[PDB]
Amino acid sequence: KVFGRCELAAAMKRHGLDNYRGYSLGNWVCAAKFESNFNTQATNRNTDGSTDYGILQINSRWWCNDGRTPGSRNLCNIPCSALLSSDITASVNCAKKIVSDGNGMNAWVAWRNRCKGTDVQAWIRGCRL
Ligand SMILES: [Pt+2]
Ligand SMILES: [Pt+2]
Repeated sequence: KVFGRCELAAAMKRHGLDNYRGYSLGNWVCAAKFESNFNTQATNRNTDGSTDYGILQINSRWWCNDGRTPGSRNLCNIPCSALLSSDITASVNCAKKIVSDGNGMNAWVAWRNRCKGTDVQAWIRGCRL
């Protein structure tokens, strides 16, 4: 599923990402935009052999098992294909663990390089929330 901007802000808010560990909703929507273009089906291969899955591009190196990432962890204890559903629950619930692990949103390379330090509130402008 490809979400609209405000549609995803609302889903993220419902699942408790609004200011989760101090990251305003605009951060999360910005991260989604530049990670997946709001596409729950997005998958991308990393140079190390791991793959990033779903709307927040969660990596099989650490967070999920995709059957083909040797010597990796599965810290959200899920198959990586769970992160590709049209329901974002699994991605959100795993993102909560990732962002709580000491590195905050810096775990998302697109967030660091394209959202961090920017006027992220623009990402939720005009949405009924
Ligand atoms: Pt939902
Ligand atoms: Pt939830």
